[PDB]
Amino acid sequence: GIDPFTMSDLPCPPTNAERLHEFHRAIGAATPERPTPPPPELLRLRQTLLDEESAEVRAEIDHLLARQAAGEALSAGDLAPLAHELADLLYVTYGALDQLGIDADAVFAEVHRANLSKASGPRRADGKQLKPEGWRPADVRGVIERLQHA
Amino acid sequence: IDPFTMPCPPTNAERLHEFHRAIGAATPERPTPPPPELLRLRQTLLDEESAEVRAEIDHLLARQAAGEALSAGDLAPLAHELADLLYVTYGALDQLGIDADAVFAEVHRANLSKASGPRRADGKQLKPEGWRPADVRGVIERLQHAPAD
Ligand SMILES: [Mn+2]
Ligand SMILES: [Mn+2]
Ligand SMILES: [Mn+2]
Repeated sequence: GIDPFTMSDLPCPPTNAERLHEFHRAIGAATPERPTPPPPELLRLRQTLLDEESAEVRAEIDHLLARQAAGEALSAGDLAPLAHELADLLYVTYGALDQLGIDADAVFAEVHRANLSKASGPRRADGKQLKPEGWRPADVRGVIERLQHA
Repeated sequence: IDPFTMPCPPTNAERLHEFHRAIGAATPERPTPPPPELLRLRQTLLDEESAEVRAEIDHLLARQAAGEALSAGDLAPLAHELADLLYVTYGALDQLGIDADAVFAEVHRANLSKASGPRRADGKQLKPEGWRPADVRGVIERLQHAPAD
């Protein structure tokens, strides 16, 4: 029940995943709330966008590396194109999850849990990260199942 | 400053900063030119996860080509790999000291603005009058001179 005294501006920004949902509504493509098997044309589209942005990211990394090989000292400002493309890559990665009706935050949270837990393990003498006692793998199947009934 | 003096939920970019603390990795608060070894490592990780995503998409398409209806659970391996790709993509921005949420906000702004334009007869999105591209160089500069953490 909201009222004349209510604050409408939320005190926390939408997530990047929430931004994609808003973007898809804007382009007239309002996407599902729950995991939804896609037609093949949607899967081809998503793969095309990933390949495009991944190719742009690789070109910016290559360009920075070529300049370092030539003896150049990079500046913070030199990173803008790489930063821009890494963000474009997040955009189309989130974009794919959103078009699948899969909440990207819920899946990321489960991956993160497993990765963070693995980070609490010891290192092998050569530096390789080992798993700690009690380690449990990411259960993304369980996450997709929950999302279908939440 | 008193006992009355007394906090938003963590974002995925913030999860990477936490992870990098936990593995003891390079993760400056502000944008920082990386050594070449770091750039080669981030590229390898992107290549690995994007290869894994491509394999899951190819598997789904092959099953659809055979006449199969996919289930929601069939999407679990693809979703897992897309999230792994987010992890190493945010990972790269974090190791660069660049606030991924700040850069993304700016890209979102330009993309959402473009979305408001008309479409060509063939469906191609056009820009509206007054559209402004993403100014990431402006974001980076702001991050260099923002107040301290
Ligand atoms: Mn791009
Ligand atoms: Mn993976
Ligand atoms: Mn920051």
